[PDB]
Amino acid sequence: SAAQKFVKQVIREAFLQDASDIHIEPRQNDVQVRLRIDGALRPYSTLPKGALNAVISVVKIMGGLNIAEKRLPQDGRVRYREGAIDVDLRLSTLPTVYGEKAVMRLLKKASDIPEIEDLGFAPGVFERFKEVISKPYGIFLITGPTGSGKSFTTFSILKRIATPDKNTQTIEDPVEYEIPGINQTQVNPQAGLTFARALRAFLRQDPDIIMVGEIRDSETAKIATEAALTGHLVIATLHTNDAAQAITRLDEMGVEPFNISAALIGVLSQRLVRRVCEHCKVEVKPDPETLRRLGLSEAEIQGARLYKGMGCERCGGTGYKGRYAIHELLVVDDEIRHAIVAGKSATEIKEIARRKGMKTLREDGLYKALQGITTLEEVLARTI
Amino acid sequence: SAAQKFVKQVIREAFLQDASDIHIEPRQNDVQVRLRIDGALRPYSTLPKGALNAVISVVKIMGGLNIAEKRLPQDGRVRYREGAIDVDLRLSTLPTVYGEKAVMRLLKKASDIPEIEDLGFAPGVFERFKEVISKPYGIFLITGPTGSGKSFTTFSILKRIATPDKNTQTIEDPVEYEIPGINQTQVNPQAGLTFARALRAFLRQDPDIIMVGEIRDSETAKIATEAALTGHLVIATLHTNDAAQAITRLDEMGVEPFNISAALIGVLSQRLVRRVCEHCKVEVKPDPETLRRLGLSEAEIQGARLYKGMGCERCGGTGYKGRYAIHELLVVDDEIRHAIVAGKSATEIKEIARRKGMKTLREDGLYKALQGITTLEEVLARTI
Amino acid sequence: SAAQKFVKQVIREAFLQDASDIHIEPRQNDVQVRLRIDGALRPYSTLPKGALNAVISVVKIMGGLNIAEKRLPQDGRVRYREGAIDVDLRLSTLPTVYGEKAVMRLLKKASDIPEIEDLGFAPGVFERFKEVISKPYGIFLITGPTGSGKSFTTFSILKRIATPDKNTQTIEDPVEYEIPGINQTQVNPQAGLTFARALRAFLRQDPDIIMVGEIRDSETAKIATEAALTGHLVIATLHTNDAAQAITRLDEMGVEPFNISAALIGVLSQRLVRRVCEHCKVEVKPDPETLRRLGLSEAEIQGARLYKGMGCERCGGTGYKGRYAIHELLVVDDEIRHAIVAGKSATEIKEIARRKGMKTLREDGLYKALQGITTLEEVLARTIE
Amino acid sequence: DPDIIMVGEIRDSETAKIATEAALTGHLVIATLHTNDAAQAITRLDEMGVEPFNISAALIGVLSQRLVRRVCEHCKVEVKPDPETLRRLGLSEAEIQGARLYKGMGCERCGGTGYKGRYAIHELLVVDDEIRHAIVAGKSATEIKEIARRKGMKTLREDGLYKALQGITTLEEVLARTI
Repeated sequence: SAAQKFVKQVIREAFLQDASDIHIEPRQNDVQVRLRIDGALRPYSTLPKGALNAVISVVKIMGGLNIAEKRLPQDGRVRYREGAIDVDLRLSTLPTVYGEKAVMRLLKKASDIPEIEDLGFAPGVFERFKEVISKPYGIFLITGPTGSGKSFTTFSILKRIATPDKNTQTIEDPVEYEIPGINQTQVNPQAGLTFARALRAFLRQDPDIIMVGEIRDSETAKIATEAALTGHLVIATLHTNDAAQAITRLDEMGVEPFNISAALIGVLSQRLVRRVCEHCKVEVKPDPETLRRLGLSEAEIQGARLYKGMGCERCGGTGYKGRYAIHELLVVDDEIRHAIVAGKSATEIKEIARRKGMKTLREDGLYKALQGITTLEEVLARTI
Repeated sequence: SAAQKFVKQVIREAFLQDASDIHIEPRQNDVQVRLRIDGALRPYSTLPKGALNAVISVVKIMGGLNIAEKRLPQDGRVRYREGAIDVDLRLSTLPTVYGEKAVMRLLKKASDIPEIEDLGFAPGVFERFKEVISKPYGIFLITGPTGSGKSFTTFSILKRIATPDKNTQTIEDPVEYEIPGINQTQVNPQAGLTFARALRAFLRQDPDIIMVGEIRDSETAKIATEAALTGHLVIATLHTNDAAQAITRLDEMGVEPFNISAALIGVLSQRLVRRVCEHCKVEVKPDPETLRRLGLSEAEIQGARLYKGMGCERCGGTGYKGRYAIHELLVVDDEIRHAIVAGKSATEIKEIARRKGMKTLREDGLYKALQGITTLEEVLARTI
Repeated sequence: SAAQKFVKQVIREAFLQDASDIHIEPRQNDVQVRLRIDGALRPYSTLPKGALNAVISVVKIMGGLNIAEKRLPQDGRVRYREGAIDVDLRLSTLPTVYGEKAVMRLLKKASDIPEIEDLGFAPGVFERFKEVISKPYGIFLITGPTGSGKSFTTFSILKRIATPDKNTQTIEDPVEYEIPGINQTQVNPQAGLTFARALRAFLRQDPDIIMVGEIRDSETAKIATEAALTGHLVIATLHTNDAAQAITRLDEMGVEPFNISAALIGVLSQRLVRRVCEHCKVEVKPDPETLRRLGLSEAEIQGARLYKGMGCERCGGTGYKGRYAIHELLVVDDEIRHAIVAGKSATEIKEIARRKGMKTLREDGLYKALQGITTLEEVLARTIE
Repeated sequence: DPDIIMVGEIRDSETAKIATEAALTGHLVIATLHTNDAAQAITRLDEMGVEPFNISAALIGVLSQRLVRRVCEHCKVEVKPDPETLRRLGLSEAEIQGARLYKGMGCERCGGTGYKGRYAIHELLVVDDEIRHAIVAGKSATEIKEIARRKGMKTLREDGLYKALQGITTLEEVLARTI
């Protein structure tokens, strides 16, 4: 039963190695253990096959799960105590043929969230970001997958808006960060505690500020928007292919455009692209046609270079140390506010914003590759 | 558990400041106790995080909830009418990164009862209000905020029809919205006297007029409606914010649609949207697609301009000049009674009245926005 | 021993003949013994009811089932080895008037899983296929009728990404495709662990890759793809007679159409037609009744050729041997994603998809039959007509 | 691991529910359905309380041969079918209008019944995607049968009535078979 302690080491190290998640998972003889370093699970160690049930006992005990329910999966709130952690970690266990799988999404701290600028918001792009989060109320749409960086933006906004004078309350599946000035709540749509339910719970906590981990049901958008419309500042996320689509998407989702318009101040498209570690960065030259389409033109193409995440100790072995986000910012002026209610397509909205000086995910991903931040490997893999 | 010391310094100040809520915040080392006042927080007292947990149990105690269960969210409400303390507390807890937030929402002092014309309903609504009360039987259902809408306005209906010569009674817990000429009941769910039980007497006593302060039981919803079936004037408060919603909800309560449909004669709503300066107004597009999606009369879809303040020494500071009363009257005819059974949507059931000139919150609101008094955004903020 | 020889040798042959499952099907003297060859049971042997008791008991003894109870249903799991075989088995029984029935499922190991390059794509579409499944997140939807070979395709991609280094996680019933080091969840619906409960846990179990070996539970489809909708890499097994239809099927399974337009990277509708056994692959046909029903291209009619499963023993007496998957690949580009975000039907998606290169399921089969793998007759059976 | 699944008698809700689950994973659930009409057999799972997700994934088609008293062909009495009877039934036009009933008057080939023993009325319902929607929606036996029936497809009602309308059976009997 060695993992009664080993797991705690996994959990501890997941924080120390800058992982977002803790995983202890079995093999035929031993158990594969990984930390989600810079967004990807890495081979931390292994532990004895039988020890996997000890692992389970650790993760179940710390979060109050029925220690005996190794027959079906359960989840909870880990009052986790080891090293750097004094965190309600986001616990789950699941029975597997070689012993039950043990997981804790890390409940990271405010210090683990890159700023609303740091993520890579180009001057004009950032100005628009600020226009939105500086309002006393309204909605900010952010969009992409887990690993889109939307979490970083969303909770970096909290770092920039969740103050002592604002009742910040978040809605997250599960809570990813531990931030001051805020009451950050754990959400589970599979249990019926969807973001729509959590949004009602949120409003009953009488907030000034809201963060929403995912807009999925029409209601998650609509009630996050209601919060804005009850005088709150609302920051919320979707999974679309652009900023423009976040508006189009809320219309596609049946989120009444008049509520989108009532609150919407602006929209951020977002994607993480892995960031090349300076201890492994390798210069390579990109293709002119790809580059034309990505927004370079001839002179930049002649001098264009990409930087590859070749691999080093300082990148967790991923080739990249951390990730940066690709950013596209739309401000809802009246041409756009019209576009919201008119049900305009993502192309229509994006092109208006580009006319106004907005850079797209495609142009930004590229620029970051050219800059020495990433490569048109990761960019392309993680962009539109 | 004191804990309560900090909370109590706050129930003192929060009630004294006419706060919207008392916030026991599950923070990193501590617990903030904050005051949401005039729409936003200011901090007042601080507990240790150990005391957070103590308070989570305290508010669960006040509602008779499972106080031992410090990890899972629960709710209810309590009659906090102890002199200086004269606001009900909405009980809610919600689990975060450091334990549940403990909430004592201030269920704002009744602010008693308006004489319904006082609402400032557009003429096509008010005169029809008068028309609805000219047929004093069945259900006259009203929505809106505690202290500025719920029983505030359903009792306004009573004030206009429930004369001393009518057997009129209400159900409240505690009684706050008071009308001379009328009986007002305190519900004692603790005794087993839930609002359903209170209603069982209202039905059994054969009144001319029945009032439900909060339709808060399957049996409450059912009984109020059963009484209405026979023609009792069952005026009732439905703790939601829109007449259109109120028209179909009792079916969700398990109430037979026979009695619901047979019962209704009209449903009202009211809102506080924020006004603008007018003098220092900012032209904002009354976008017709917004307005069309809303289902507004063309008089408002096309016949319009919105105005926003600049935030603005004549507003403020959100760009709006204080609270603006917006109203609705969904007059119920035979076709509406068919719609109740059908379960027509809030937009549709609302749209029907709007197209008759009966300005709904959505029209009376948006109308007022479209007239340049407020913005469609603030009205949509509330006419969601 | 007589009991060991039947079980060990039928199992050894079950795998050699490409069965998916071994069946001992009770009869009043004699029990039909069949192998689920190419997706359907075939005459391996027969067995006496005396052997139902001895052999069904062996299945039960192996499985961990109750060897006496002719009045209750059963299920379990073992590891099996003899001759050329070292592959796990799923064991189950059900009381029968003839003596209790038994099945031993061939729980193919990871070493039995094909590559992404074995999915039959022509150069253009293959390069795109590769580009699609090589992505770090999103769903690659693998679809088709029961008897489609979906677990190979499903696991060929899992395998691509199934390194113990990464948190690869898949739901099995019971576990078969090991590679240890990747999570191999074993459902237990009696406890509450259905495939949906399992995936519910997969989301809560935050692996890098979410896989469903068999979506028997429609909620499993919802959740597996939900994992993609949320940003995980997803590979999963779902019914479809048209890849465009598969996209619509995701919408029908509760997978949000809106997030699908971002999360779906590719769709593949498959089906098995029986391979003409390589040991008796006689050049015959294409047949005019078959051609008429199918709509075969002249390129395929007058150049490409069919074969007849004349008879080769390891075919179970039919002449057909080996599952032949057909691969209708739909690359999910902007037209498809728009059709998806718009919530479009199989027809609407298919038509834009067709214009964008979606050779259909029926057509891919026609081509492949004539490439000398199967018979168009089999192509008829699994599609039209 | 069925290719083909059978129920000797689907006698209850757990059985209907599970039989339908049994079909869901792609197996041919052939079954004794406690019914007298093929289209009725299709709708029935909803009626049984079968969880509808199983119903949607399960149904492919229905077989009938329900017997009618066979008209005594050799003393068959001309009876006009009512073409409205036939239309209302939903038959394929020719089998409405050119159609003619008979009834036996009693005979050396039927005795005091008017019918020459019995006739098995034919039917094949086929559940395509539109029928799938109809089943889940709770559509009637007449509607499901009427649809499958087109293109001259025989049903307990169309074949039945069709043969009734030749003088093999009486529309009456057929209608009793397909009410």
